[PDB]
Amino acid sequence: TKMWWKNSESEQILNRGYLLKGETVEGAIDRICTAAARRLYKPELKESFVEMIERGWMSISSPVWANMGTERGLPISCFNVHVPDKIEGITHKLGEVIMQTKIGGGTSGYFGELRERGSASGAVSFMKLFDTAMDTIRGAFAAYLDIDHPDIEEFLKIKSIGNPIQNLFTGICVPDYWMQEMIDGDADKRQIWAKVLESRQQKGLPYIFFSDNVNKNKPQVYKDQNLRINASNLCSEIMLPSTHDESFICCLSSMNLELYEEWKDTEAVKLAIFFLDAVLQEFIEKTEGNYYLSAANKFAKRHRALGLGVLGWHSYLQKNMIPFEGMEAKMKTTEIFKHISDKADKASQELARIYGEPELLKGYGRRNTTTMAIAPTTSSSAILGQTSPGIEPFSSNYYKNKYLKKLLEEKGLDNEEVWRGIMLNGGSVQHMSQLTQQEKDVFKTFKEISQLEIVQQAGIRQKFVDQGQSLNLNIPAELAIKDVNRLMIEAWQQGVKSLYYQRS
Amino acid sequence: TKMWWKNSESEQILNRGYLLKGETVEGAIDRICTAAARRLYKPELKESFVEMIERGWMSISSPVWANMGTERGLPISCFNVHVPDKIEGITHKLGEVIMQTKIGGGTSGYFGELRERSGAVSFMKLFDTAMDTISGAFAAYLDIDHPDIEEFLKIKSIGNPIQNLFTGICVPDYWMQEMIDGDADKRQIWAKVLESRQQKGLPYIFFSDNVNKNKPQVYKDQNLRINASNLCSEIMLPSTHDESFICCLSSMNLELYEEWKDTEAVKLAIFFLDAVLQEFIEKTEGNYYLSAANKFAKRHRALGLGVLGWHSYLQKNMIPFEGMEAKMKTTEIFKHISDKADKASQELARIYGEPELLKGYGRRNTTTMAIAPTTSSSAILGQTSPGIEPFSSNYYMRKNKYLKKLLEEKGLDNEEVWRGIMLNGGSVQHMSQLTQQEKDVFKTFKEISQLEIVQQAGIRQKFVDQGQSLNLNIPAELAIKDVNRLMIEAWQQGVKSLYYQRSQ
Repeated sequence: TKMWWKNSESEQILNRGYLLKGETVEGAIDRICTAAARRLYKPELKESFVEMIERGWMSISSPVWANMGTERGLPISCFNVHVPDKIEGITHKLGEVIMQTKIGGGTSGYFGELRERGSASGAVSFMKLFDTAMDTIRGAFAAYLDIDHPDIEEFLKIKSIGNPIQNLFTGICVPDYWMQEMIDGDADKRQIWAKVLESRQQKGLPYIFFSDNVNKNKPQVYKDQNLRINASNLCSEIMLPSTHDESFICCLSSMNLELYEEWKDTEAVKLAIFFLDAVLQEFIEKTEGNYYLSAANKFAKRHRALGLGVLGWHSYLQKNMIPFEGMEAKMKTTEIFKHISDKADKASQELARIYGEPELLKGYGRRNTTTMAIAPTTSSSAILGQTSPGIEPFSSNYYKNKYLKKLLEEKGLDNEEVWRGIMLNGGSVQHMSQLTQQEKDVFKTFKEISQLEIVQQAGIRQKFVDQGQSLNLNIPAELAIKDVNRLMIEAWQQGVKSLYYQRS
Repeated sequence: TKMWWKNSESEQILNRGYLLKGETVEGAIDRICTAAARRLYKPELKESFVEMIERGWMSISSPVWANMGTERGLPISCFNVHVPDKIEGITHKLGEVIMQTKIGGGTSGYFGELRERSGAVSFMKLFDTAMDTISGAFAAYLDIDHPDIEEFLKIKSIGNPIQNLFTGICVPDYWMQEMIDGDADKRQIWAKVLESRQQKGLPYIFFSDNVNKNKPQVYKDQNLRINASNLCSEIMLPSTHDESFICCLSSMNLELYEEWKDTEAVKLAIFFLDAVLQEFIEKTEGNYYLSAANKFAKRHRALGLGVLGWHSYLQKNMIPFEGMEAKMKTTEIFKHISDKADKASQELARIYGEPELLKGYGRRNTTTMAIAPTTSSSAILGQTSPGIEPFSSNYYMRKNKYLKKLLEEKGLDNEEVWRGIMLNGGSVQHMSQLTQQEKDVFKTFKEISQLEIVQQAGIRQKFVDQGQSLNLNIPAELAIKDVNRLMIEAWQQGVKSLYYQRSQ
C-alpha cells in the first residue's frame, strides 16, 4: 500500500535536508519523478516512478531527494579522481575534490601513480592537501594506494593516534601476483600484510580493493579499450575507470528485496534503470560549463555508468523463514540476482534503442557501461521501515525485528519477559529453548553468522553485479589472526572485488 | 675594481643555487647580462650590465641569478594573490600559490574579502598545508576590522593549527584614530597585536591609507586599491580576481654611491629590471596557473629597484644614523635616485611604448622603487649593511670594516679591543677611547633610537613609490606605552608598513 513506510521515524530522517522548505514527502516524490520523466522526454512514466517510490519498491539516494527537480541542485554524490604525478594535475584534482565536496559529494582518489618520497615528498605527503580540504569545506574522502607502492607503510599509519592525517578514509589495491607471493612465503609482503590485518583490527581500515578481481570481471568494453579500474569510491562498491580527464561518477538507487514478491513480475527494474539514466542526464545538463566538474561531466556523458543496488536482503530471507547460512539462501541469491541483472541489462539495451549509445558504447548495444552496484544503504533502509541494510545481515533483533515479532506471537511468546531476555543476550535469540534450530538460524545476527558463509554468498552475488558491493565483515578481536587471514584469502579466491569496514 | 666582492664567503652563498652546475661567477653574470640585453633588443648594453654587477654597484635578486638566460627558469620570486569570497576562486588562488611556490617564489595573499566564520582563517589552513607540502614562504594578510581578527592573531601560537604562514594586518586610518580617541574594543585588539609582535615578531603592519594615499596617480585614477603587501612587506601593488602582483627586484649599493651617483647606473638598473620582467612574461605565456601573474606583469610592468649598504655608507662618511645629517642625506640620495628611475622609466616608454595601464602617462612602469631586506644581497657584496637597516652589531665572524679602519688608525685593531666589543654584544659604547661623535656613528640597531629610525623611514618614503621592509628593535624592557607611541609616530609620518619586531 502507498506510503506504508512514512511514519515518525522516517519523517525525522527525511527532515534532515531530503525535503525542501515547506515540502511534504509526497510533494518531494512528485517533484523528483516529474523531473526524471522530463529528462526522458516521457511525462507518461511520471506516475509509474511515483508508484515505485510510494510503494517502497525502489528507494532513492539522498542527493536525488534533495536536488532532482530543482534548477541548480546536483543529484549525484559519488565521485572519484585519478591523481597524476605532476603538481599541476594534483592541483587540478584537489580543485575537483573541493568542488565535488561543496555540492554534497562523497569523494575518493587513486594516488598510485604518484612518485615515492625522495625522487626527481611522496604520495602520502600530498594526501595532506586532501585531508585539509575535508577539514575546511561534513565531507568524506577515501584515498586509495596500491599495496606494492613504496609509501604503503606510511599510508597504513593514516588515522593512527598522532598521525597528521585524521580526516581521510583509506583503501589498498591488492593485485593477484602480490597475494600469491605472500601466500608462497615472501617475508617482506607478509609483514606488510600483518600490518594491514593489524590496522583493520584496530581502526576498521583500510578497505581492500582486489585489483585483478575488479579488472577480470568488468564490462567487456573496458577490456577492449584497456581502461583500468585503479580504485573504488568512498563506500568501496563503485568499480569504474578514472583518467587524467575523466572522473568517475555514479547515480545510486536500490531495489527493496523485502518486497521482491510484490514487484518481481513488473517492469520495476526497467523503470529503475530508466529513472537512473534520467538522474544522470540531469547531472550532465546542470554541469555543462562547470570548470572543476568537467572531468565528472565528461565521464557521465561517455560512460553513463549507473549503480542500481538492493536493500532488505536479510529481511526478505527472514520474511520467508530462510536462514542466511546454508544452500537455500545461496540458490535464492542466484534466483534474484540473475533475475534483476538480466532485466537491468535489457533496460539498458532498450535505452540504447530509444536514446542511442554514448560514444564509448557505440556498437555495444547498451546505454550504460554498468547497471548495478550494491551500496551500504544505511539511510534508505531506515527510511523504508527499518529494513536490513544492503546485503548485510541485521546486527541485532532488538536495539525490534518485525519477522521475529510475528513468529513469537504464533508461539505466544511476544511478551516483555522474552524481549528483556533478548536485550540481555545482545539482540540474540540463540539462548531460547522455545525455538527450533531452524528458527534460531533464521534470526542469527551478523556476529553469530559464519563470516565465511557471508564471503561465499558475496562471491556468488558478485557474478551478477557488474560493479561491486559494500561488504562489511564482523570478526571478533579474540578470533585468531591466522583465521582472519584465511577469510581474506577465501574472499580473494572466490572473486570478491572489495571489503569495506571490518567491525568487531 | 672588478669582482672585489668575490671571495670565500660570497662564493659559499653563491654555491647554494645561484650558479648552474659547473658555472663560474663571471660566467653567470655574463649569462644574466646577455639575456637582459637580448630581451631589450640592445646587445650593446650587455657590457654595461656586466660592469655594474662586477663592480658591485647593483646587486640582483637570487631568482635572477639562477634563472635569467636559462630556457625555462623564471627570474621572479615575489607574488601576491587576491583571494575572492567564492570557493571556486579560493581554489584557483590556492592553485596559483602552489605553482608560484613550485617555481621558487615567495608568496602572499589578501583574505579580507572572505566572509566571517567556516571563515577566512579556516581557509588559510589550506595555504598552510600547501606550504608544508610543496618544495616555501607565504604571508597571509587580513584587515584589523575583520571579525575573525582574533583567530588570525593566534596564528603561529603554541597549539594553533597554522604554523607555516607568516601574517600581516591591514590597519586603516579611521581605526587607528578611533582606537587612540578611546574605543575600548579597538584598544583590546591593539594590545593583542602589540603582545603578538613582542612574543613572535608578527604580524606585520600594513597601513592601508598610508599605502593608498601615496601610490602612483594611475592607481588612484583607475580605482585600484592596494589591499596587502608581499612576504617581506615592501611591495605595494594592486591584486584583483584576475591579476596577481609580481615584482622583479634588484638593489643599488649605497656603500659605493660616490662611485656611481654621476653615471647612468640607475637608468641601466631600471632597463635591466624591465628586461628581467620581459623574460618572466615571455616564459609564462601559456602557463595556466601563472596566468594572473603574467597578466599583471604585461599590463603594469611594476619594478622594484631597491638599495642596500645604507648604514655602511653613513659609517664610511662618519655620519651618525641619528640626527639631522643622516636625514638630509636621505633626502639628497633618494631624491637623486628616484628622479633618475622616473626618467629611465620615461625613456623606456619613449623606446618601447607604454603598457595598457599607462597609456597617456608617458612611462613604461607603474612603479620603479621598493626597498627589500636584501639579507643575501648585502652578505654577497662585502657583508655590507642590509637594506636601510642599521647593522645589528659591530662584531657578530665579521668585523665592521669602517670601525676596523677607525681603530686601525689608533693602533686599537687588536684582539683586546675586539674582545671588549664581543663581550658588550658588538657595541663600542663602553670604549672611552672613542669620542662621543665616533660612538654615535657605530651605534648598533638596538642602541639607535627607534623613533629616529621611523622618522628617517618617513622622510625616505616620500621618494619610494612602493614601500620598504622596516624592522624595529623593541626590547622586552620597554614599556607598552612607549611601544604604542612608536607605532603611532610611524603611522602619523606616512610609514606604509612595519616588518618584523626584533627583541634584543
